[PDB]
Amino acid sequence: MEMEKEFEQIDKSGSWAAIYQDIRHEASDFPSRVAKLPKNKNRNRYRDVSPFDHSRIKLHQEDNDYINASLIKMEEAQRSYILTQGPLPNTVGHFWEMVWEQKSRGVVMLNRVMEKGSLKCAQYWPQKEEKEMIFEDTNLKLTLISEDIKSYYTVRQLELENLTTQETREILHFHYTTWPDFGVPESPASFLNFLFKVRESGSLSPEHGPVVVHCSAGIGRSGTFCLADTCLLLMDKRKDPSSVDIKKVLLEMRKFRMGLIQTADQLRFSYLAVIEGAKFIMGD
Repeated sequence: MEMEKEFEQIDKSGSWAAIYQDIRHEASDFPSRVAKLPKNKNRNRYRDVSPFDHSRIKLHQEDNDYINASLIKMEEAQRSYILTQGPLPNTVGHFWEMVWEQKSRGVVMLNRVMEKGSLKCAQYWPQKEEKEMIFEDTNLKLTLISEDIKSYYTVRQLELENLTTQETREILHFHYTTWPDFGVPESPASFLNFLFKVRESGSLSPEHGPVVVHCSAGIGRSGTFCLADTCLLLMDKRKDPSSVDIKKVLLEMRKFRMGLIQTADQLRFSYLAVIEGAKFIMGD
């Protein structure tokens, strides 16, 4: 069923909450034993959001290899993503260790540091060129190289140095700055423009490690970003684009990280974004 007609049907019958609960009921359940060990309690921002054991990213250190981060591997689309929580004051070093070890080229951030009067993640990158950051626990240095502030997003060039070997890599930071504190955007236009800026950067190409994408918990806004990107790529790749079923793609992604798409409003917005984005993919 063409998702645009599926969309109108759900919209007129006002059944988004019912569709979304069906997804919650059918979603995979896998163990998250490492995330729940007592030693890792202060490495999780939210008690109820954990990576599955089978897909968790492991830090390359014998000490404690745990970070709240998951590898989402989309086989048909040939896209991979790492979805993670916003870093905590005590996990900023782990975050940049993961970027280094997984060979990522881009980081996508979908939240502001403060929302609704509370901190939603640590200030984990430098705000001035001349004030670099050193992470002593993981032996990394991070420098702001350039910053381009736009109306709906900011792009930064960062340099990450492994102080142990003195290799350096350029990391691109894509920061969507205008998602509202409550609810979802009224139009998907600025979110789609942002998605295509990330694509155009080369950060998603298979020559690099997986892009790292985060919000506060790493499941809601972050889920919307990867769901829209994967659905649009499949519509480009297949004989028959109308065969792409957004609910089936979402359940496949939920095999790799729990709770992706947190509300029925986020589900509806994901449909809207894919429908409007198709009117570029399909040669409109």
